[PDB]
Amino acid sequence: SLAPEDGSHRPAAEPTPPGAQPTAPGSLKAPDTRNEKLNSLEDVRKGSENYALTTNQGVRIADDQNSLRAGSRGPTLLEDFILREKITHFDHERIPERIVHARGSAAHGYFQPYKSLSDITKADFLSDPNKITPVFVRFSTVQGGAGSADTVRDIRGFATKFYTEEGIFDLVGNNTPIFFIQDAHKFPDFVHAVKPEPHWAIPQGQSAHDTFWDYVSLQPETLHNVMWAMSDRGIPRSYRTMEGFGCHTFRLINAEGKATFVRFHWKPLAGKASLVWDEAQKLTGRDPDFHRRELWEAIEAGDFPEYELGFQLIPEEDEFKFDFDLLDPTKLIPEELVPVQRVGKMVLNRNPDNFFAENEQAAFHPGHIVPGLDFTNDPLLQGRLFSYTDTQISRLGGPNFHEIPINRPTAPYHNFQRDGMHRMGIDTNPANYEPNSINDNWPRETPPGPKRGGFESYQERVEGNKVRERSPSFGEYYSHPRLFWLSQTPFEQRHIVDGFSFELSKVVRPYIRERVVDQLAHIDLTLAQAVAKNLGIELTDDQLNITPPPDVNGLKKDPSLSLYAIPDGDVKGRVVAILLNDEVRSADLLAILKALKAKGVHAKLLYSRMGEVTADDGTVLPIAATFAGAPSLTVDAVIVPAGNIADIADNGDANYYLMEAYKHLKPIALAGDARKFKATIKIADQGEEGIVEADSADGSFMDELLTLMAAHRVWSRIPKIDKIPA
Amino acid sequence: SLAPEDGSHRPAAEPTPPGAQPTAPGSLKAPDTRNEKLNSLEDVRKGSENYALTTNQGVRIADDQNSLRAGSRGPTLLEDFILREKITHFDHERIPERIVHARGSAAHGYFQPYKSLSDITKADFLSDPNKITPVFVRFSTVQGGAGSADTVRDIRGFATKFYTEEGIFDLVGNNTPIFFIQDAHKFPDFVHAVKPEPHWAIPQGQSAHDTFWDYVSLQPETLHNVMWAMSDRGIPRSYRTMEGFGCHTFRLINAEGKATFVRFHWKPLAGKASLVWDEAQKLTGRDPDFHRRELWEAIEAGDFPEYE
Amino acid sequence: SLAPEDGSHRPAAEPTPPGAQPTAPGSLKAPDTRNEKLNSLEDVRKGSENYALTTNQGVRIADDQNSLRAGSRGPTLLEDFILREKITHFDHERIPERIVHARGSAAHGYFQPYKSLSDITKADFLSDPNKITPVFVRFSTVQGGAGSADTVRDIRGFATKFYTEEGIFDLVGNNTPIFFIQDAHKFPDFVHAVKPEPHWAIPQGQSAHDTFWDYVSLQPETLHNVMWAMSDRGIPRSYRTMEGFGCHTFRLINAEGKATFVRFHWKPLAGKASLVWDEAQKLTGRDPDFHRRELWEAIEAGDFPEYELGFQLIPEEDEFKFDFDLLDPTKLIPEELVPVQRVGKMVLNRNPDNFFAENEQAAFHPGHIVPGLDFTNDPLLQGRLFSYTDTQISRLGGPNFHEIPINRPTAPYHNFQRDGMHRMGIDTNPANYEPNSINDNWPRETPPGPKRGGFESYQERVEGNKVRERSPSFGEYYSHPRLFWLSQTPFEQRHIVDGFSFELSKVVRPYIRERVVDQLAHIDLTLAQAVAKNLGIELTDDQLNITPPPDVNGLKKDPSLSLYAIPDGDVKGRVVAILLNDEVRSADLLAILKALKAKGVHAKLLYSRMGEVTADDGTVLPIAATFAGAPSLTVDAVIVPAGNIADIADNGDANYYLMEAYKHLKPIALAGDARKFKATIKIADQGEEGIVEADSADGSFMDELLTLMAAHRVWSRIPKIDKIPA
Amino acid sequence: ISRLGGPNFHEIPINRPTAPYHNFQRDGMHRMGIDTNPANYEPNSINDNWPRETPPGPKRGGFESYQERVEGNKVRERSPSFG
Ligand code: HDE
Ligand code: HDE
Ligand code: HDD
Ligand SMILES: [S]
Ligand SMILES: [S]
Ligand SMILES: [S]
Repeated sequence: SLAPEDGSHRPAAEPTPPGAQPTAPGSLKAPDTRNEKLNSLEDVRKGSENYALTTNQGVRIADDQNSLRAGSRGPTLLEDFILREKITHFDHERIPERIVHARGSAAHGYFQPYKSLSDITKADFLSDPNKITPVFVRFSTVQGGAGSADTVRDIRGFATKFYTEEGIFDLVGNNTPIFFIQDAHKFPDFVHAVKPEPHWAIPQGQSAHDTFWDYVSLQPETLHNVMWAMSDRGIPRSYRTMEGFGCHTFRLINAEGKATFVRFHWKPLAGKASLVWDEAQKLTGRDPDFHRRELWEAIEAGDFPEYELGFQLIPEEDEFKFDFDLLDPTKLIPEELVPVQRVGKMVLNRNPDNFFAENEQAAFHPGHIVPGLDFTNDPLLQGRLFSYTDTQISRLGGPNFHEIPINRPTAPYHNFQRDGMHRMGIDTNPANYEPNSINDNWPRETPPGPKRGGFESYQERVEGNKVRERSPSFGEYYSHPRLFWLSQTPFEQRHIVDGFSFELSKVVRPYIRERVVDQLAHIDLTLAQAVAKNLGIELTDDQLNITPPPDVNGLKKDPSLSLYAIPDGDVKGRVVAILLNDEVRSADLLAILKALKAKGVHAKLLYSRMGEVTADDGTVLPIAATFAGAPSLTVDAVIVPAGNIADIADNGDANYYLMEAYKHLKPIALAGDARKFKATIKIADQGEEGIVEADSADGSFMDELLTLMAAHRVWSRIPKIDKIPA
Repeated sequence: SLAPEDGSHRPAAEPTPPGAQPTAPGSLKAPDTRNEKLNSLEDVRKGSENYALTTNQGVRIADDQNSLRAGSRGPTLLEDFILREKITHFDHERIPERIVHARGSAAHGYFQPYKSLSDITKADFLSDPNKITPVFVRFSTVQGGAGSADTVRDIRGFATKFYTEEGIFDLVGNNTPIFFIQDAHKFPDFVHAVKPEPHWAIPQGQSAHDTFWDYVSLQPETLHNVMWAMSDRGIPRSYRTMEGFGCHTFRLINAEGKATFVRFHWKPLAGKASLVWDEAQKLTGRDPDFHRRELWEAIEAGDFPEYE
Repeated sequence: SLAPEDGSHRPAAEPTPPGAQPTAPGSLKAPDTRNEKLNSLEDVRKGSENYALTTNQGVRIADDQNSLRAGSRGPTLLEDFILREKITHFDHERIPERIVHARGSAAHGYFQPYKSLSDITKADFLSDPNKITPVFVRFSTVQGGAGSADTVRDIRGFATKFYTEEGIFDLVGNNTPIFFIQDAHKFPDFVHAVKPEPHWAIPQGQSAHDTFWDYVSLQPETLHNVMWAMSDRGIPRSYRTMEGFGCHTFRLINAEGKATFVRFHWKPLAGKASLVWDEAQKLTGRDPDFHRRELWEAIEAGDFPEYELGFQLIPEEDEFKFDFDLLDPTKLIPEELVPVQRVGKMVLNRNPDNFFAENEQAAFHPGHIVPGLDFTNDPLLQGRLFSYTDTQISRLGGPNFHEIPINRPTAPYHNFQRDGMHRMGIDTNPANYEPNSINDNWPRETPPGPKRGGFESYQERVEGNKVRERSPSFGEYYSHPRLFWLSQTPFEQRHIVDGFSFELSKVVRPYIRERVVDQLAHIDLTLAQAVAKNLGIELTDDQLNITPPPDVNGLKKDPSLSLYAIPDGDVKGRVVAILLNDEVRSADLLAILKALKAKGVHAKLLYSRMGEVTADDGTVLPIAATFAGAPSLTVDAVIVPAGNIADIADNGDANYYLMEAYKHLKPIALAGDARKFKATIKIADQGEEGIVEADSADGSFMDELLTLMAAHRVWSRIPKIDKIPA
Repeated sequence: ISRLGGPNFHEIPINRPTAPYHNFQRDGMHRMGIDTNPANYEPNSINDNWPRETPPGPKRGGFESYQERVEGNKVRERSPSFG
């Protein structure tokens, strides 16, 4: 029952490209990668090699294959305490999943600022470009359960736990700059509306159902984040290729006591990229773990996810200077009006060891701030502060959740709190209250000040009556959806139309669809008309005459709202499928792999069976996967080298591979007789932008292919894909 | 008044084919379908129409659109107990999912024997062809979570709760007549091997990964149920078109004290039918709720699932 | 600084007698004490001196006196995360108490065997006289809640966690050798019956109510342990002065595979000693924490509780050699038939740091055995095996209760169990199953063997049908109660009579008293008639004529069953009240204290107020407590030195002090004019045995008093007490 | 939430209101009430928005907080009047 003699059961502890080695726990894959938080977990990491198998009480087990029974065909006996411990632990493995964001994928890393920000914040982690802060980041979807699929259409969560010298700061953000609703009190209504419906618990991972669109049609405040969800922002290529936002106006407080309003951003250094809907939807079935896997493999490969933290800063005196309210979380601050100032870089460079212990039990909460930061009266943020501490009592079993290893501060913590379920810390303090004389009042309060001081709230002025009332300034719902729509490229606009059209077609009650198209007519008539046409709805004369909402402080558009209007592609970490034949032209493959390696682009070698094939020069080529086993959905581009093309020319799966990739706007490159496949995707002899072709793969051929990949997808192909049956 | 005037928001309370009407809670869709268990649940069913919105303490809520704050742009106050009750209940909605068979779809129905089986068993529910026993049945996959997809390749669970006059009898079976392993002490090894692997929690709803096949390779006792799972048995068209089995030899005991060994079977009256792999896998993406949906809509149409 | 300038807030970190210093956490009181288990808890100990006060997230708090509000008289804001974290933790401090034995007191210590027992067991902890095994021991009552009183009449638990090199071994015993019932299926019935009655939840800490005596009257199997409970065994003086027993036959298994039957014993090296009923009852009012306090103070003083472990050993071939069944846990094995072999010594030498973390969270379970031990078919032990694992899932929050620090093995533990609530260990094993090849099958099973082998059950032969049936061999109920009764002294018999009589008088339904009296008539007529007389019940002619049960294997008594038949007194750690006056004779007091010191006996100096008084010769005498404040219930003897007796001669409290101690059979010593107090307890001029008196407090005055203390109480005094109004 | 096991402690019999209670809260450990409402959110059209909010009034109205005037800065400070 043992390891192969050749050692092939164990992954090399060195960076390796995706699929080259089995994946492994981070501490075993990359044992030399360290940071302060990682090292602090060593008290709880448990190895295994050369140790005896035991009960949890440390009793060695002789036979872990059988229950104790009276004769070898007799009843199992109650005194089998080894059986009952083992089965009891198994019977109690699951804990409640997160109410929202249950599906998520996490890694360790570090952050450092580019320069001291002491002029605007006294936060210690932003104070010195050479002070490194460990982080643990979890990316998530929102609606689906922990076992739902990754590449759904949904908002994404992006939560960073900063283990600072002055306490834990959690920046708990999402991949769009707003939310669907204005006041925390409605959160259970909105979440119930988008979640599976209560009678039958359908659908999983999808807003495409009657209750979501019912809520939206009745609550126009939602329309801004709906526009974002219906765009390709709803279906990112990778957690490495989406933006992060902190969602609310918070405050930075400097040593002098000055408050600046701030909104937080994460800029992906790998660039912004998304799937297209047919690809995303099909990929939920071909690999529901695609984003989790891609994140883990990028880190094992050394393509560490990097993000730049950025702040929009608004002086306190400018609070009212926009035509929207700064505290309204359904409103974004356009970068044309307030630029993002670069602040630092975050690098994720190690996977966890055990997903349950580190990912599933991690608790992030936006109320976990540190001196130098503060809140605002954003009425969504305000209610969040209640929820993230409350929910842990059931999810994590009690108030000692900060003692779960992933959650522990690396900064000291000492206070007079005691007891609670599964209390780990054994307090020696004679006193469990203050003020005390019997321990000379330790641990002691600390005055606020420039560094290492106690937390004091910014003394914001409050004047008003106790009311349950929405601010009149929040009562505008259409201008930001319009700004978003107008900032998208024409192909991005088409994809938004198609997203709404697809979703509303699954709404069973036709009046709901009508009411949504009526809302759309208040944003933009062209959008409204294009969705109506797809639903067989005709706009009324009144709907045709609805005045468009006002520009946002004079803006007709803001290109920073588009995924693609300003090129920002980075190919490093992307992946190509190489379709093999049984006699590959080795000269072609040599050139292909050389050019890919030079740009840090990975390759997977595919064939019609597993095992090996041999190239024209005798090189034995191991096969990563079959055409069907690793579909074009999972790669960025497809290359077909020359050789014995007859071997695959008539293979339905190989032909389909190219039809799917073509339909999904991916670059395709065909060398030598591989150009015979031009017939399957109807490319004219003259060729076509987005199809690289030549007698052989070479300098010029790979440069062209790599240029295409830098632009992500071949948007000019869109008119040609209606026709292809794929 | 937000409902449309034409009343098209509300499904007809009569049998209707899949897609014809929105789906609904069973007591609304089919109020006149009753059995002893369904009737006994009436003490806890809560309606809604014509009732005022309240806290859990029965206090009417005037504004369910806003938190209480000091000024309409000011901070939310701690004394907002309506907000806090509502968000507290939300924050604690979830309970642990089942360790296995977390993904499952269920319905109410009834059982009746063809004839008295008193010669072989004194079980009251099998004593009289005119004795009707309410059931509640839950069909499931095995490996994936509660939010995993329906049409994966996996074993299916088929659990029937019989509410008999002499106590609950649960027949907790699967859609193949055997299991992977021989001794319960190995159950956590086997389940850990098939479940998502522990470093990264991949893959969901799939035995197609190293640790499952490593365990199979070292434990040849598994090969029988593996054969079943690799066949199209692993990818049923519908819970209505798969077989059920009680897995073990049990005993029947009659009034005279005689024991007879028994294995239990369910025969689908709709016939046996399965998908093909490419179809099943693609379907987990196009509709991960396909079997849950099909079961609910068959029942709403009158195509009641029947099993012998 | 809040601490006083003179440092009197901090207890001396050295052994001090009870009352001399405030008590402290063990690691602060006795930092130099250590053992392997205490060392291994260091990673979770939290200090406090010189640290800042923080949130659990490590954020320094500036003001720990106020909530955050909108103006200093305004409403509290939801954004006050520091308030909600602190109040959240408080709100969830409590965990379920233990179903039974909820009230208990615990200490750390160590165990060492006198010689290797490898000829009879391969248990590692017993294999070498140099092997020292850390322990943690919790003593308890059974019925009352965690906040009930110590000196109730009840069975006591005595549970020892041995942290061995081959696993945790928990020896979960009580202070009597048997239990009330035979089969574990009845445990919830018996426990419900003794516990507070379900309509009104009365009475706490008492079996003196209808449902207990109903159950007993209907289940004569209970009578044996009821005899023990009704004797002074049910009201021990101290956890240090009671016996411990393992309750069941277990097995020892040597390296050759030979099984020997064993029953486990603890012998108190401080000797056997119990209160009397009136004293124990009043003491639950005057100090409901008396045994907890006594234990903690003994350890702080260096009077470490010490116990000798002993084994009764029965060869397998002697299973059926007795008049009773070895597996019947209502039957004791008389030491006259099977002597206790001494095995080793345990010493308890360090208090915990935090009572909740170490005591309340500790989990003991008799299924926790190690290679070299095994179970038997005792049907009470059999069902115990199920309960002690199960109960922790709610009490301690889930299946990772072995990760709570006090419960952790010091031995290695490695296995394939994963997850569960509060999971601390982060497993790096690529495998969570076996057999596996991907980690070369580690951690691996270990064959059984002579040392460091895997656990294998002893291959006992099982033969019979599947039945729910009591063995006919267990159907004898009276001979062991009779042997117990006959083995007691006449004063111990009187106290049994009075225990039944007092308990049955609290039973409201008379027929239940009558039914119990009928049971007693089956044990011993003298016993039965004496209890009947106290209840106004007359035994029938049939009752008068019940043949007594047989002797047990020819024995008509066994003096080891008596607390006092065979003297085993030890005065070290006992306490004397010294009653002061405003002008004490300093030469009496010097002599008193000098002799008490030489025998390790403590003293408390008592007066009518606090502060100090001054001796005839100007010596300043500090007062520990007032007469009312430290009643005679709390001491073992009373001494009144000479001097200004007139000062206290008419003090009600001072007089009553001597009356109460006199009533409770305690030694009393009077010097010089303190002899005037002889009037208040009605002592004749020639004196009486148990009252020491002389012109001055020496020559042989303190030897006399110390001799009386060594015999614990003045049993001869019993006839004279009924005439005293106290 | 720890003492009584979860957020449905109002369904424990002694705690239950005798007044009606209806709302859009769902699930939680040991959930007794089986809701038949097609909607679990408001505003909804699919159940004509029931159960519905009630304006405050002299009898049988919804709860509205007294509109006390609040003026001051966000402070952690004891009122001098308490000293
Ligand atoms: C024969 C049909 C069958 C077999 C052989 C097994 N399962 Fe099932 N199972 C649980 C434990 C368990 C063990 C210990 C073993 C072999 C030792 C089996 N299973 C094999 C469980 C963890 O206790 C379980 C999880 C949730 C629960 O309540 O019990 C469990 C579930 C389960 C279901 C689902 C019932 C439902 O709630 O829908 C079914 C149909 C099976 N098992 C069948 C089954
Ligand atoms: C012989 C010493 C003895 C005996 C015979 C029993 N108890 Fe104890 N007990 C639990 C259950 C249980 C059962 C099922 C039986 C016979 C069927 C006994 N008891 C008799 C328990 C409910 O599982 C218990 C409650 C908390 C816990 O973890 O286990 C339990 C407690 C207990 C203690 C307390 C240990 C401690 O934490 O101090 C002791 C000394 C005993 N039992 C002794 C005992
Ligand atoms: C008042 C309710 C509420 C509101 C209005 C929001 N959240 Fe939230 N959020 C929760 C209440 C909550 C929660 C219920 O407390 C969750 C799930 C359980 C968890 O610990 O927190 C959570 C989880 C959660 C997570 C997952 C963190 C993780 O990986 O564990 C993210 C990323 C966000 N939220 C992001 C957002 C964003 C960008 C919001 C827009 C501003 C937002 N949430 C509003
Ligand atoms: S947000
Ligand atoms: S089975
Ligand atoms: S016992």
